Amino acid sequence: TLQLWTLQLAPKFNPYMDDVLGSWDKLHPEALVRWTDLPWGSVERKLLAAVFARTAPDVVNLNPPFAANLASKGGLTDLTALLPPGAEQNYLPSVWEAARDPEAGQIAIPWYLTVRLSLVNGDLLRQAGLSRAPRRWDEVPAYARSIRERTGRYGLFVTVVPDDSAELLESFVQMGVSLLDARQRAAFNTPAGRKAFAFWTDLYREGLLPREVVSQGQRRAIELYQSGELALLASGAEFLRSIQTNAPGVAAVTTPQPPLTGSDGTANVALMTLAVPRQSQQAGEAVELALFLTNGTNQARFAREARVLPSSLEALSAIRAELEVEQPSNPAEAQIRDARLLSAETLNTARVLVPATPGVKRLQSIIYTQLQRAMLGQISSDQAVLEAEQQWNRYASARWP
Ligand SMILES: [Zn+2]
Ligand SMILES: [Zn+2]
Repeated sequence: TLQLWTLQLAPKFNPYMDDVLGSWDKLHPEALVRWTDLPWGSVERKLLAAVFARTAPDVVNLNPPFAANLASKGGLTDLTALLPPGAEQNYLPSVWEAARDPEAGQIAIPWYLTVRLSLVNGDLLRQAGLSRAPRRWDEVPAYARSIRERTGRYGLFVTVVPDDSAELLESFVQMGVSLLDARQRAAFNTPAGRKAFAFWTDLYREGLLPREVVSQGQRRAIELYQSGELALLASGAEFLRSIQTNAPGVAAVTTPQPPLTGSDGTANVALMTLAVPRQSQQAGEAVELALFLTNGTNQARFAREARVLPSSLEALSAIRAELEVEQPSNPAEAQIRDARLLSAETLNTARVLVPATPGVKRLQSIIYTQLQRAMLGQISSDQAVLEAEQQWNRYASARWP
């Protein structure tokens, strides 16, 4: 009677669903969960089948910028009225607020989150003559020079594909660029924004970035790092554990380090939420399922198995204490432990730089497109800024007259 969709969920996290949905099913025999999985490659296939059956999920996972986009078309329920009293106080406030669309309300409930680190290939680093690894975007151009010229490998990968990861968009925010103002108008036509556009335009033209950044998404950065062809990757403990079995030695060479952060030192948080579509006649039961999946006990389980961080304050403090007591023996276990502590301790100064803001996902595709043209030599960086501003304000003028 309850439809649960997990969108683009790694198949490694599958045995957990059977363990939690097992708990829910014995706890609620009269409201069993029909789990539908939509991993990469079968998303279009599955969604379209659901369109042709006029069926929708009661609970589904989304990232904040994506939820706000779907909330703009009236597809998500505002949960503030369906929540029991005291629920919001179980979650990290900064994270709970990030799942709040300023124009639609609480459209989702926080689930797990990940503070991605800088996984540094210490081998390529020494091949280039370096001892430290960069920690502020200012230090990146020179680092990218050393790696590329003195070792023939690329120093970093950040996609510029309009519809993929926002890591690049996040870097703008870290470098002090404000994307939208109060009236939902463009706010990046500023000295800080022109520096950001040029920063990436220059890195690509200079040849210090892989040519594929404009044609392939962040999944190629993971392929390149596994191949020993990338010096730095933005990820964390769970991926690091996959390397220890797939392509080890690249793991024996990797060391987790604090993430590339702006001059204000705030790293990024990647938030996964749960939302309840408005076309649901069990919205109250759906919210009960979402609050169950995201309670302290289940979050603490998941944070361990998936090596992520929970949004529950209770589970968070439990994970921390479970790490401060951890005393590993293998140097691999200490590598994984070192990464989870880094993300945990970095969480204090970390924020969701791209929250559930309406139009921001659309703005991302506008910025990446004109940025592509800039780094491909068609236009300038200062010209890409203006063209992106004009093109966005043209849209905002009709969406928010
Ligand atoms: Zn509200
Ligand atoms: Zn991607």
